[PDB]
Amino acid sequence: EFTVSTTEDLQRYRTECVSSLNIPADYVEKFKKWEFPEDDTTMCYIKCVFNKMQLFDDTEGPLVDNLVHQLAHGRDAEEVRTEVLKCVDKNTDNNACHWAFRGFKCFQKNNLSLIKASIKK
Repeated sequence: EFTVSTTEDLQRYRTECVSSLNIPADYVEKFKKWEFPEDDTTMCYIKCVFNKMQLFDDTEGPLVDNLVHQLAHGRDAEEVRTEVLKCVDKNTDNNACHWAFRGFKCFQKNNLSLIKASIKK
């Protein structure tokens, strides 16, 4: 049961993660603008959202198949997969928040986005 997350899913997951992690209001407003400071509050927020999107498991780490489904946005699955796998590492400091964010950073660096406009004809 993997389905891709939309904008609406992300807004929901954001609300859930904000409240469950008691995110201060300064951060909330940044996260609504998709602005992510590299600090521990943000790293657990990102883990939390990825968990809910089924992109990240705290034990297994980044979930490649689901990430490929989410991040392809119509692109060649095989090519998106090889890029994703370059972003996948091990839980070196045993901190799943740090682990999720590291993946996030690599994705953004490689221009893989969770959400992308879709044109349909």
